[PDB]
Amino acid sequence: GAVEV
Amino acid sequence: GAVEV
Amino acid sequence: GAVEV
Amino acid sequence: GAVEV
Amino acid sequence: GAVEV
Amino acid sequence: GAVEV
Amino acid sequence: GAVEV
Amino acid sequence: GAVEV
Amino acid sequence: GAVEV
Amino acid sequence: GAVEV
Amino acid sequence: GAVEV
Amino acid sequence: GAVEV
Amino acid sequence: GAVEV
Amino acid sequence: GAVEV
Amino acid sequence: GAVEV
Amino acid sequence: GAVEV
Amino acid sequence: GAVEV
Amino acid sequence: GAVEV
Amino acid sequence: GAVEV
Amino acid sequence: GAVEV
Amino acid sequence: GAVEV
Amino acid sequence: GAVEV
Amino acid sequence: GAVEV
Amino acid sequence: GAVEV
Amino acid sequence: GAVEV
Amino acid sequence: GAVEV
Amino acid sequence: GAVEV
Amino acid sequence: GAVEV
Amino acid sequence: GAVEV
Amino acid sequence: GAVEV
Amino acid sequence: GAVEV
Amino acid sequence: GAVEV
Amino acid sequence: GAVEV
Amino acid sequence: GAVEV
Amino acid sequence: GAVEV
Amino acid sequence: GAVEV
Amino acid sequence: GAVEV
Amino acid sequence: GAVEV
Amino acid sequence: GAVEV
Amino acid sequence: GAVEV
Amino acid sequence: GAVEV
Amino acid sequence: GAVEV
Ligand SMILES: *C(=O)Cc1ccc(-c2ccc(-c3ccc(CC(*)=O)cc3)s2)cc1
Ligand SMILES: *C(=O)Cc1ccc(-c2ccc(-c3ccc(CC(*)=O)cc3)s2)cc1
Ligand SMILES: *C(=O)Cc1ccc(-c2ccc(-c3ccc(CC(*)=O)cc3)s2)cc1
Ligand SMILES: *C(=O)Cc1ccc(-c2ccc(-c3ccc(CC(*)=O)cc3)s2)cc1
Ligand SMILES: *C(=O)Cc1ccc(-c2ccc(-c3ccc(CC(*)=O)cc3)s2)cc1
Ligand SMILES: *C(=O)Cc1ccc(-c2ccc(-c3ccc(CC(*)=O)cc3)s2)cc1
Ligand SMILES: *C(=O)Cc1ccc(-c2ccc(-c3ccc(CC(*)=O)cc3)s2)cc1
Ligand SMILES: *C(=O)Cc1ccc(-c2ccc(-c3ccc(CC(*)=O)cc3)s2)cc1
Ligand SMILES: *C(=O)Cc1ccc(-c2ccc(-c3ccc(CC(*)=O)cc3)s2)cc1
Ligand SMILES: *C(=O)Cc1ccc(-c2ccc(-c3ccc(CC(*)=O)cc3)s2)cc1
Ligand SMILES: *C(=O)Cc1ccc(-c2ccc(-c3ccc(CC(*)=O)cc3)s2)cc1
Ligand SMILES: *C(=O)Cc1ccc(-c2ccc(-c3ccc(CC(*)=O)cc3)s2)cc1
Ligand SMILES: *C(=O)Cc1ccc(-c2ccc(-c3ccc(CC(*)=O)cc3)s2)cc1
Ligand SMILES: *C(=O)Cc1ccc(-c2ccc(-c3ccc(CC(*)=O)cc3)s2)cc1
Ligand SMILES: *C(=O)Cc1ccc(-c2ccc(-c3ccc(CC(*)=O)cc3)s2)cc1
Ligand SMILES: *C(=O)Cc1ccc(-c2ccc(-c3ccc(CC(*)=O)cc3)s2)cc1
Ligand SMILES: *C(=O)Cc1ccc(-c2ccc(-c3ccc(CC(*)=O)cc3)s2)cc1
Ligand SMILES: *C(=O)Cc1ccc(-c2ccc(-c3ccc(CC(*)=O)cc3)s2)cc1
Ligand SMILES: *C(=O)Cc1ccc(-c2ccc(-c3ccc(CC(*)=O)cc3)s2)cc1
Ligand SMILES: *C(=O)Cc1ccc(-c2ccc(-c3ccc(CC(*)=O)cc3)s2)cc1
Ligand SMILES: *C(=O)Cc1ccc(-c2ccc(-c3ccc(CC(*)=O)cc3)s2)cc1
Ligand SMILES: *C(=O)Cc1ccc(-c2ccc(-c3ccc(CC(*)=O)cc3)s2)cc1
Ligand SMILES: *C(=O)Cc1ccc(-c2ccc(-c3ccc(CC(*)=O)cc3)s2)cc1
Ligand SMILES: *C(=O)Cc1ccc(-c2ccc(-c3ccc(CC(*)=O)cc3)s2)cc1
Ligand SMILES: *C(=O)Cc1ccc(-c2ccc(-c3ccc(CC(*)=O)cc3)s2)cc1
Ligand SMILES: *C(=O)Cc1ccc(-c2ccc(-c3ccc(CC(*)=O)cc3)s2)cc1
Ligand SMILES: *C(=O)Cc1ccc(-c2ccc(-c3ccc(CC(*)=O)cc3)s2)cc1
Repeated sequence: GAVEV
Repeated sequence: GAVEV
Repeated sequence: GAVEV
Repeated sequence: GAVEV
Repeated sequence: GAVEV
Repeated sequence: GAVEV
Repeated sequence: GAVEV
Repeated sequence: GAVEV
Repeated sequence: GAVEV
Repeated sequence: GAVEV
Repeated sequence: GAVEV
Repeated sequence: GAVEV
Repeated sequence: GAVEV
Repeated sequence: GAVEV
Repeated sequence: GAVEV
Repeated sequence: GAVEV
Repeated sequence: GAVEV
Repeated sequence: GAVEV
Repeated sequence: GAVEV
Repeated sequence: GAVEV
Repeated sequence: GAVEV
Repeated sequence: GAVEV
Repeated sequence: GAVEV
Repeated sequence: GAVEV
Repeated sequence: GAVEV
Repeated sequence: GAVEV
Repeated sequence: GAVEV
Repeated sequence: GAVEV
Repeated sequence: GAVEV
Repeated sequence: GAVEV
Repeated sequence: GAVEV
Repeated sequence: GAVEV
Repeated sequence: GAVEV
Repeated sequence: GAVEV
Repeated sequence: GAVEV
Repeated sequence: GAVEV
Repeated sequence: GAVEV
Repeated sequence: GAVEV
Repeated sequence: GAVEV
Repeated sequence: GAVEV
Repeated sequence: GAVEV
Repeated sequence: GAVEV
């Protein structure tokens, strides 16, 4: 539950 | 979750 | 969740 | 959740 | 939730 | 979140 | 959130 | 939130 | 919130 | 998150 | 239920 | 997350 | 339920 | 439930 | 995560 | 999970 | 998991 | 549940 | 796991 | 559940 | 569950 | 017709 | 017709 | 028709 | 038609 | 439809 | 429809 | 659709 | 579809 | 449809 | 589809 | 469809 | 038609 | 599909 | 479809 | 499919 | 049609 | 399909 | 498929 | 059709 | 399909 | 398949 672009 | 399109 | 389109 | 279009 | 169009 | 199309 | 189209 | 079209 | 079109 | 198409 | 842009 | 197409 | 852009 | 871009 | 196509 | 498309 | 497409 | 690009 | 496509 | 690119 | 490129 | 966003 | 995003 | 993103 | 991303 | 995208 | 996008 | 572009 | 581009 | 993408 | 590009 | 991608 | 990514 | 490119 | 990719 | 490229 | 990635 | 890849 | 390249 | 990657 | 790869 | 390359 973590996407940092 | 983390969904990026 | 996190949804980005 | 978080929805971004 | 958070909806942004 | 759910996205239909 | 839900998005239909 | 829900968005229909 | 709901948005119909 | 789920994305349908 | 959080979207900050 | 799940993505259908 | 978190999207920060 | 986290997407930071 | 699962991706269908 | 983390889904990026 | 971590899915990147 | 982690993708950082 | 870690899936990269 | 970790992909860092 | 680890791919770093 | 079409839908944008 | 088409859908964008 | 088509879907983008 | 087609799907992109 | 014809899509010029 | 023809879409010029 | 038919685009005469 | 048919594009006359 | 014809897609010019 | 048929593209006359 | 013809896809020019 | 086709799917990209 | 048929591309006349 | 014909795909020009 | 048939590409006339 | 085809799938890319 | 014909794929030009 | 048939490519006329 | 084909699959790439 | 014919694949030109 | 048949490539006329
Ligand atoms: C009880 O109160 C303690 C406790 C511990 C953990 C949880 C969680 C439920 C779901 C979690 C989670 C969501 C997303 C992500 C990032 C993407 O996968 C990680 C973990 S933690 C609830 C209660
Ligand atoms: C009691 O407090 C223990 C507990 C732990 C976790 C949960 C959850 C229920 C649903 C969860 C969830 C929903 C969506 C997402 C977004 C993408 O995956 C993550 C986690 S955690 C309930 C009770
Ligand atoms: C009691 O307090 C334990 C508990 C823990 C979690 C929950 C949840 C119910 C629904 C949840 C949820 C909904 C949407 C999202 C957005 C994307 O996933 C995340 C989590 S948590 C209820 C009771
Ligand atoms: C009692 O207090 C425990 C508890 C915990 C959570 C809930 C929830 C019910 C609905 C929730 C929710 C709705 C929408 C969103 C937006 C996107 O997901 C998130 C969470 S939490 C009720 C009782
Ligand atoms: C009692 O107090 C425990 C409890 C907890 C949560 C709720 C909720 C009912 C509806 C909720 C909700 C509605 C809309 C949104 C917006 C997007 O999701 C979020 C949460 S919380 C009731 C009782
Ligand atoms: C009882 O009184 C304690 C309690 C705890 C939590 C809740 C909640 C219900 C819904 C919640 C929620 C809505 C939106 C978001 C952001 C987007 O998902 C997060 C949590 S908290 C009610 C009562
Ligand atoms: C009881 O009162 C304690 C408690 C704990 C947690 C909750 C929650 C329900 C839903 C939650 C949630 C919503 C959105 C997000 C971000 C996107 O997924 C995270 C968590 S917390 C309610 C009561
Ligand atoms: C009880 O009150 C303790 C407790 C612990 C955890 C939760 C949660 C439910 C859902 C959670 C969650 C939502 C989104 C994310 C980010 C994306 O996946 C992580 C965790 S925490 C509720 C109550
Ligand atoms: C009690 O607190 C122990 C516990 C631990 C974990 C959970 C979870 C339920 C759902 C989870 C989850 C949902 C979505 C994602 C996003 C991608 O995978 C990650 C994790 S954790 C509940 C209770
Ligand atoms: C109790 O607290 C022990 C425990 C440990 C782990 C879990 C989990 C349930 C679901 C998990 C998970 C979901 C999605 C992903 C994303 C990709 O894989 C990772 C992990 S952990 C529940 C209870
Ligand atoms: C109790 O705390 C011991 C324990 C240990 C591990 C787990 C897990 C459940 C699911 C796991 C997992 C899901 C997805 C991925 C992504 C790719 O593989 C990794 C690990 S760990 C539960 C309880
Ligand atoms: C109990 O509370 C202790 C405990 C220990 C470990 C876990 C985990 C469940 C799933 C985990 C996990 C998810 C993703 C990854 C990266 C990709 O595979 C590694 C581990 S840890 C829960 C509770
Ligand atoms: C109990 O709380 C101690 C404990 C120890 C280990 C775990 C794990 C479950 C899954 C793990 C894992 C996920 C991904 C990777 C990288 C790719 O394979 C390594 C390990 S650790 C949970 C609880
Ligand atoms: C029984 O199947 C009746 C039937 C047949 C075909 C259809 C169609 C719905 C949408 C179609 C379409 C839209 C756009 C394009 C390309 C753009 O011009 C091709 C086809 S055919 C509905 C009911
Ligand atoms: C039985 O299926 C009756 C029937 C057949 C076709 C349709 C259609 C609905 C929408 C159509 C369409 C819209 C746009 C385009 C491209 C733009 O000009 C092609 C087709 S056909 C409805 C009922
Ligand atoms: C029963 O299935 C007979 C039948 C056949 C085809 C259709 C069509 C639906 C949409 C069509 C279309 C619209 C536009 C264009 C070019 C763009 O302007 C091509 C095709 S044909 C309905 C019923
Ligand atoms: C029963 O299946 C008979 C039948 C055959 C074909 C169709 C069609 C649906 C959509 C068609 C189409 C639309 C546009 C174009 C070029 C673009 O403008 C080609 C084909 S044919 C319906 C019923
Ligand atoms: C029985 O199967 C009736 C039938 C046959 C065919 C279809 C179609 C729906 C959509 C079609 C289509 C759209 C676009 C294109 C390329 C763009 O022009 C080709 C075909 S055919 C529906 C019902
Ligand atoms: C029963 O299966 C008979 C049948 C055969 C073929 C079809 C078709 C559906 C879509 C078709 C198509 C649309 C566009 C193009 C070129 C692009 O514009 C080629 C083919 S044919 C339906 C029923
Ligand atoms: C029984 O199978 C009826 C039938 C036959 C064929 C189809 C089709 C649906 C979509 C088709 C298609 C779309 C695009 C293209 C290339 C682009 O023009 C080829 C075929 S055929 C539906 C029902
Ligand atoms: C029963 O299976 C008879 C049958 C045979 C073939 C088809 C077709 C579905 C899609 C077709 C197609 C569309 C476009 C093109 C070139 C591109 O525009 C070639 C083939 S044929 C349906 C039923
Ligand atoms: C029984 O099998 C009826 C039938 C036969 C064939 C099909 C097809 C669905 C999609 C097809 C297709 C699409 C694209 C291409 C290349 C691009 O033009 C070739 C074939 S045939 C459906 C039902
Ligand atoms: C029963 O199996 C009879 C039959 C035979 C062949 C087919 C076909 C499905 C798709 C076909 C196709 C589409 C496009 C092209 C060239 C590209 O445009 C070649 C073949 S034939 C369906 C039923
Ligand atoms: C019984 O098997 C009916 C049948 C026969 C053949 C098919 C096909 C589905 C897709 C096909 C195809 C697509 C593309 C290409 C190359 C590109 O043009 C060749 C074949 S044939 C479905 C049902
Ligand atoms: C029963 O098995 C009879 C039969 C035989 C062959 C087929 C075919 C499926 C796909 C075919 C094909 C499509 C395209 C091309 C050239 C490219 O455009 C060659 C072959 S034939 C279906 C049923
Ligand atoms: C019984 O077996 C019916 C049958 C026969 C053949 C097929 C086929 C599915 C896909 C085929 C194919 C696609 C591409 C190519 C080369 C490109 O043009 C050759 C064959 S044949 C399905 C059902
Ligand atoms: C029963 O087995 C009869 C039969 C025989 C052969 C086939 C075929 C499936 C795919 C074929 C094919 C497609 C394309 C090409 C050249 C490329 O475009 C050659 C062969 S034949 C199905 C059923």
